[PDB]
Amino acid sequence: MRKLSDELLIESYFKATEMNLNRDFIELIENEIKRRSL
Amino acid sequence: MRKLSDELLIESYFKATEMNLNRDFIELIENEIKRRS
Amino acid sequence: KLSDELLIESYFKATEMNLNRDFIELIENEIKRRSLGHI
Repeated sequence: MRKLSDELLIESYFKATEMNLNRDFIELIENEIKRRSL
Repeated sequence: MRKLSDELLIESYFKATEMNLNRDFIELIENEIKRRS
Repeated sequence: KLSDELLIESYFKATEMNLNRDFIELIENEIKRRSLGHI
């Protein structure tokens, strides 16, 4: 996930949530978004 | 649905069923999935 | 459209939920075509 473009990272966050994928997996995406922002 | 990529069909079915979309729209997706199998 | 990681998570979700077998075959077929058939 560190190698994803910002565009694909954010798109994956929305898609994961919309598809109701595993919540811990969704947390990993959130954590990558937070890492990039900090 | 015939020209949808398999990955857009996968995405569509999860989103449609999780979002409680029209059962007719879900049936269109379910029919195309079965057509492909 | 679906990242490798999203697709694999889709497989885990579909199998967990016991979704229709034709839907599981669709996901499996997309996994294989990406050379992730080793699951």
